[PDB]
This record gives sequence, structure tokens and C-alpha cells, in this order.
Amino acid sequence: TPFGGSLDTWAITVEERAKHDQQFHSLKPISGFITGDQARNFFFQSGLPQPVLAQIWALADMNNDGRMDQVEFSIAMKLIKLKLQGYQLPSALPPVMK
Ligand SMILES: [Ca+2]
Repeated sequence: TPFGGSLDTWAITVEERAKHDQQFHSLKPISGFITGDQARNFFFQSGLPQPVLAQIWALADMNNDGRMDQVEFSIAMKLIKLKLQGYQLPSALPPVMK
């Protein structure tokens, strides 16, 4: 956009979240969590540069606890898609994504 994004750029839709939840389930979370290493290993399958994925991890791990639940995973998946589409990552997690 002319404005660096639209109403829909950083928001996660119901459909997107349903897809993310399916992918999260495929990782066999334990009591709703995957480890940081598990998450980052999965993300590496996107093709994105490691430095980029490191930034995405830090954005998505909202509570800074080093592990990842379903909400955080959805956020990471949205950021990965945006980066693949050629958007720049934000310096902090957009509130609309939470
Ligand atoms: Ca976390």
C-alpha cells in the first residue's frame, strides 16, 4: 500500500488462524506448547534467512518465555507469510496482531 500496509496487512483472519492451528497440531504440541527449538526448526522450512526467522521468533514469543503456544505460533506464521510476500518485518509486534 501507499501507507506501508492496509487494515488487513497485520491482522490475522479467522481462516488464517484455522490454518495455523492445523499446522500447530501437526507438530504434536505437549499440553499446548512446543519448545523454542522445535518452533525454530519448523520455521526454517520456510526458506527464509536465519536472521529473519530469529527476528520472527522474538516477535512471536510474546511472553518471552522461550516456548510457544498456539496464539504465538499463529503470529509467527503470519509474519513468515508477510516476509515471504516481501513485506518488511516490524520493530515490535503490531498490537492488531495480538
Ligand atoms: Ca512464549
